[PDB]
Amino acid sequence: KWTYFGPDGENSWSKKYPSCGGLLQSPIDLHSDILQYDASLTPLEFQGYNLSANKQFLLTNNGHSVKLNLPSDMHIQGLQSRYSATQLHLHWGNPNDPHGSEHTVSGQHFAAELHIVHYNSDLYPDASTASNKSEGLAVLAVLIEMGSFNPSYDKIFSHLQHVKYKGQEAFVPGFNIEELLPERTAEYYRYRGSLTTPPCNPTVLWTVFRNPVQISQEQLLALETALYCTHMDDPSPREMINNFRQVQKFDERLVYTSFSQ
Amino acid sequence: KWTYFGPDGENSWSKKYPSCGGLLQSPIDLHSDILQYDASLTPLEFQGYNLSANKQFLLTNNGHSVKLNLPSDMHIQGLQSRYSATQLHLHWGNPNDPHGSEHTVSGQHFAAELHIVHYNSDLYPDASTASNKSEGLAVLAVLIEMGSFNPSYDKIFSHLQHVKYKGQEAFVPGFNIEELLPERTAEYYRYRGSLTTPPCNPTVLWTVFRNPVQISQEQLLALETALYCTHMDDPSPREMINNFRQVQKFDERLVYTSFSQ
Ligand SMILES: NS(=O)(=O)c1ccc(C(=O)Cn2cnc3ccccc32)cc1
Ligand SMILES: NS(=O)(=O)c1ccc(C(=O)Cn2cnc3ccccc32)cc1
Ligand SMILES: [Zn+2]
Ligand SMILES: [Zn+2]
Repeated sequence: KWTYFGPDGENSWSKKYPSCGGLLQSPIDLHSDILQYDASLTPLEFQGYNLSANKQFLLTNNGHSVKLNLPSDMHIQGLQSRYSATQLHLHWGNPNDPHGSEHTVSGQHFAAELHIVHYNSDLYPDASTASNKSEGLAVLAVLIEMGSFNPSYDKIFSHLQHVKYKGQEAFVPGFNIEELLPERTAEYYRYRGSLTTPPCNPTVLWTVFRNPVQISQEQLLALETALYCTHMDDPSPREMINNFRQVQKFDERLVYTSFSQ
Repeated sequence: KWTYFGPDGENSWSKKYPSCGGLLQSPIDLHSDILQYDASLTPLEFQGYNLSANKQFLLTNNGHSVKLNLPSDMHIQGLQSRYSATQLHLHWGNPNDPHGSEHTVSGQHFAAELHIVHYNSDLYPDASTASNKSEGLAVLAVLIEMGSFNPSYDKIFSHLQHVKYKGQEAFVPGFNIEELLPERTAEYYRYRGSLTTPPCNPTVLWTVFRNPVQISQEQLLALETALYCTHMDDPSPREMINNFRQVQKFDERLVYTSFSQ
């Protein structure tokens, strides 16, 4: 199975997952040469993000990240079709090199990155089916840097120790997922790309918000150190660290921005 | 038929060249978190680099770069064996994005990069034989930034229109190779890595000089527009552009520096 280190690492994903060596691959470096303002890029509206605190949502360690399952009444409004949420998850580095975003800005990594995965539910019945299809997926990406303690991110991080090993799960009480979004969500980068993990399907409409959020050093350390890739009884455990893909070449293409200034 | 673009591009090299998916890969991003000063990195000595102008050296387009063969009486001293020169070559971007170095520094590409490849002549008959043996190869890397015209690099670039196509060869009068190196060669980064092209053998001691050299926009444009990956009679020509690999995960390596600040 695929990993981010050793012989089954990212340069080897295209053996089993051929789209990982195809076109339109993400993530990419967002730098000024390739940015172009597009006034078509109006604000998205986040509907159904205030999750019932009387519902619970499943947190899982799937051996590659920590993921929270989201309900399909949560969706983005503002794109041509409605895209309904399926799950959120994160990517990060390690305590010796705590710069594990997937997208970079002017060559720089942020500390970590959150992805909120959605699929086109006007065209397709579930995310699985949409994933290899035209217009199938939309991912929101939030860049994370170190700064202030973030109570909202702690609504997820306080459950990490319950999902330390692969296959483990936890229930998280509903909270307002919009609290994980940064300031001025009107300001974003937009490009068509791919899933950043196998099968790397080139079917994602990316929205990367312009502004990062902050989490404290202790929150970033917990994310980096709480999880393993491996099942609890694996005699050779592997820490879940450095779970981000290297940036891909992105030639003769633009990233569109909703901001000029 | 590996390339830098499309189905046979770098995310697919591991399908035919297993070491490209193995550990210890180059190039890498040189950034503070993984740098450590090592006072035992004393200056290299360049001997036999001043090639006679009355002698001539073979320049060849190998389908992937342009290479100049170097004589075995050219060596680097300072390492724990003598390493003898075998060839130099370059990596670059394209006319609309002159940012094609292999190594990056704090996330930023340079315009291009020169590699001067050596093998341990104390231990091996030639560079082919040295290439699977632990530290059988030492490559020096010079970062190239867009700047002033460089008459020494022009001793190579003035021959480019004679090696436009794969397999073509030209003779370059000898000059002093040390003129291709930057200021303050005593300041360098050193690390254990690999060849940056197939077969990606993890058998290179890398020395990247701290300081770049400059060549002009016009010399970059000539390098970026003169050469083809394909033979003169190929009916699907491919321009030799963007012939650099993306940077690689560190795999727990540090990069040692001969300079402390
Ligand atoms: N990091 S990212 O936001 O780009 C991303 C989001 C979702 C996934 C998957 O769902 C992967 N996945 C897991 N099971 C799948 C079945 C079909 C297709 C994809 C499948 C992979 C990466
Ligand atoms: N860009 S770099 O300086 O890292 C580099 C330098 C040398 C080579 C080769 O010689 C490739 N090559 C070509 N034929 C070979 C036979 C054995 C081993 C390697 C062989 C590839 C990359
Ligand atoms: Zn993701
Ligand atoms: Zn090279």
